[PDB]
Amino acid sequence: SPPMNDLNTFVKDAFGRPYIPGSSLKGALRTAILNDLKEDTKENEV
RNA sequence: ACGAGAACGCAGCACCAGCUGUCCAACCUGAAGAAGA
Repeated sequence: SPPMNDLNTFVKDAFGRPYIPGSSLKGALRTAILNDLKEDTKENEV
């Protein structure tokens, strides 16, 4: 009951195929492996 | 009316022949197009 004012399209490559882009799964895995601390983020060799 | 007069230290001759400004080296490292209530 709020109309279709805006539509956020899924990310696609040049040919129009949908695909999960880079760094998406990387962040989804960082949000798990980074369970210890918020400090070691960039220099973290993990 | 001078130990003097006359007399080019001159002629020909390529500073030239051979020789890679070359060898080794990732423009690389980390990053959720995402979240109120």
